[PDB]
Amino acid sequence: ENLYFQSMIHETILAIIIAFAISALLCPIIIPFLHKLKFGTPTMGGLIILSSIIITSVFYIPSYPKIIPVLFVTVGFGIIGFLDDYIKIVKPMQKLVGQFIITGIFAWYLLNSGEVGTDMLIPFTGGFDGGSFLSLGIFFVPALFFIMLGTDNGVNFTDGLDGLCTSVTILVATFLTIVAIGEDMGISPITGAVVGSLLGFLLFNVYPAKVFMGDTGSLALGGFVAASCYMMRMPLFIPVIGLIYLVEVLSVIIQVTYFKRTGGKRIFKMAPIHHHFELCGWSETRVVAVFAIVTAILCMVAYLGLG
Amino acid sequence: ENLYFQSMIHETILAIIIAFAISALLCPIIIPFLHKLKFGTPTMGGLIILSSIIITSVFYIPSYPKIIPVLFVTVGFGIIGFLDDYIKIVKPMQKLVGQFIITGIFAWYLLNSGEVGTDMLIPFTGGFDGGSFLSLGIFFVPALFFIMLGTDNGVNFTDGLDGLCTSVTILVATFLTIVAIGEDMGISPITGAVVGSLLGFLLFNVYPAKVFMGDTGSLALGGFVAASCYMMRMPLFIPVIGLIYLVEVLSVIIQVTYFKRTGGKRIFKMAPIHHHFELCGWSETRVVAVFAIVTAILCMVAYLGLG
Ligand SMILES: CCCCCCCCO[C@@H]1O[C@H](CO)[C@@H](O)[C@H](O)[C@H]1O
Ligand SMILES: CCCCCCCCO[C@@H]1O[C@H](CO)[C@@H](O)[C@H](O)[C@H]1O
Repeated sequence: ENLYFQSMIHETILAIIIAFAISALLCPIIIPFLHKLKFGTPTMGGLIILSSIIITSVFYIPSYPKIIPVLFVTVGFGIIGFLDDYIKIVKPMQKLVGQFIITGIFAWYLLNSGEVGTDMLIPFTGGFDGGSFLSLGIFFVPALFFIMLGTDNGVNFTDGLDGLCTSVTILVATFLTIVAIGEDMGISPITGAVVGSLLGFLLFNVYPAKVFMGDTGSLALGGFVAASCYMMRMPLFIPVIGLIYLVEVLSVIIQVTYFKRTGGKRIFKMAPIHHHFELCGWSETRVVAVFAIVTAILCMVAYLGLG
Repeated sequence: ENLYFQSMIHETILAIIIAFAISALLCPIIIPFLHKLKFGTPTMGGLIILSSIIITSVFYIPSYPKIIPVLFVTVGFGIIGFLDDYIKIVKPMQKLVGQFIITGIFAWYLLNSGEVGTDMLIPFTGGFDGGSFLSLGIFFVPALFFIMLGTDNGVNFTDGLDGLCTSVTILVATFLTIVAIGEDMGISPITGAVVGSLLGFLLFNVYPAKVFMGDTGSLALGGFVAASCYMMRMPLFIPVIGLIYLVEVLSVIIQVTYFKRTGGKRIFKMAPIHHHFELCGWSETRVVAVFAIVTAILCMVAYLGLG
C-alpha cells in the first residue's frame, strides 16, 4: 500500500545520497589524473558522472529491471563522447553517425519487446489515468530519431558555461524521479542516481570549474533525458521540461540558417543563446541561475500537465 | 481521497508560480526606487520578497487558516528588519530585543489556542505515525526562544554572499512544502509562496547582485523557518535541515568566545564560516553552490527521518 511507495521513496533517496558520495569522492581522486592527460581546465569529467551512475544503478538492477535500457543508452552515448574527447587530446557529421547507431538499438528494444508502451502522453489532457495518447506507428521510429537527436544535441550545446548543463539536468532528473515514483514506473533509482551524481560533480564544476564534463558527459546525460521520457511515455514533455535544451539547438538552427540566407547577418549576438545573454552583459553565474530557475518553473508547469 | 492531495499539490504548485511571477516582475520596478533611497548594491530588497508572499498567501488564508500565524511571524520579523535598514540609510542588543517581542506573541498563540500540538517529533524514531514526541512543558517557552533566536540569527548571518541565503532557504522551504503536503499540515501554500518568491528574487540577487535582501528579508525568512517547523512539530529537524544556519551562528559563537579567551587568537580565518572558505581560496559561487548542495543532501537525510 503506502509502504510500497514509502520503501520506493526511501530506496530512491538512498540512490541519490549513494551516487552523491561516489561522485563527490571520485572528483579529487580523478581530477589530477585528467589534468595529467591534458598536460582551460581538465575535460573528460563525464567519466566521474558515469562511474557514479553505473556503481549505484548496479545495486538496483535486480529489483528495478527497467533501469537496464536507460543505463545502456547513457553508457552508449558516453562511449561516443569518450571517443570524441580522446580525439580532442590525441566530426559534427561523425557525432551524428554515432548517435544514430545507439538510437537504432534503443528503437529495436522498444518495438521488439513489450516492457513499455509506444504511446505518447499529451501534456494538458488529463494525466495517465484520463488524458490522451498520441500514436503514429509508422512515424514512431522517425519521431524517436528526431527528438533523441534534438535532445542529445540540445544537452551538448547547454554544456558551455560552468555549472550550466549540470544545474539544468539536476532539475530535469529530479522531475523524472518524482514522476517515476508517483506514476509507478521502474526507473526512479537511475533518475535519482543522475541527481546524486550531478550534485557531487556540481561542487567541483561550479565557477571557476575545476573539471569539465564532456561530450563524455553531455552526450550521456542527453541520452538519459530522452531514454527516461521514452520509458515513461513522456517525449511530448521534453519541449517543456527541457525548453532550455530546445532553445539551445533552435538558436543555433536559426543563427546558422539566417547567416547563410543573408549576407552573413546575425539574428542573435552569438549562438547558442547562453552566449547571447553573456554578450548582453549577463554574468556567467546569472545565465546559470536564470536557466535553472526557468527549468524549475517549467518542471512545475509540466507536473500540472499530469492531473 | 487522492483528489484531496492532488488538488492540494495543484494549489501549492500554483502558489509557487504566482509568487514567482510577482517577485520576478516587482524587482525591475522596485530596483530603481531602492537605488534612489541609497543615492555596494541597493539594499532593502526583502520588501519585494515579503510583498510577493503577502499577495499570494492572502488568496489561500480562507481555505488554509494555519497560514495566518506563519504570515504574522515573517511580517513581524520583517518589521524589525525594515526599521533596521531604515536606520542603515538615515544595534545587536536592540535587534535581540525586537526578536524577543515577536517570539513572545507567537509563544502566546501556541499555548493559548489549540490549533497545533506543543510536542516535538524526534527525527529517526518512526515518523508522525510511530515515532517519539519530545515534551518538556515548563521548558517549552525557553526552548522556543533559544531555537527561534538561533534560527533567526543563523539565517541573518547566512545573508553575506550573493545568492547564498536565497539558495539555501529555497531548499529549506521546498522541504517544508513536500512535508506540509504529505503530512497534511495547513501551511504548504505559504511555504510554497516562499519558494516562488525567492526564485524570483534569485534571478536578480545571484552574482553580481542587483539588489540586496535585508535584514528586512533575512529576519523575515528566519522567522518563517522557525514558525513553519513549530506549526509542523519539527523544531528538532532545524539542526539537520538548517545545518548551514546552525554552522553560521556556531562559527561566530566559537570565533568571538575563543578570541576573547585567548590573546586575540583565531579558530577560523574569518566568521561566519562562509568568509572562512573565501579566505581558503573558494570562489563566491563555490561557497553558494557547496552550501546549497549540502542543504539538499541533508533535506533528503531529514526526510528519511520521517519513515
Ligand atoms: C520528497 C519527494 C517524494 C516524491 C513524491 C512521489 C509521490 C509518491 O506518493 C504516492 O503517489 C501516488 C500518486 O502519485 C499515490 O497513489 C500514493 O498513495 C502516494 O504514496
Ligand atoms: C512534486 C512534489 C509533490 C509533493 C509530494 C507530496 C506527497 C503527497 O502525496 C500523498 O502522500 C501521502 C503520504 O505522505 C499519501 O497517503 C497520499 O496517498 C499521497 O497522495
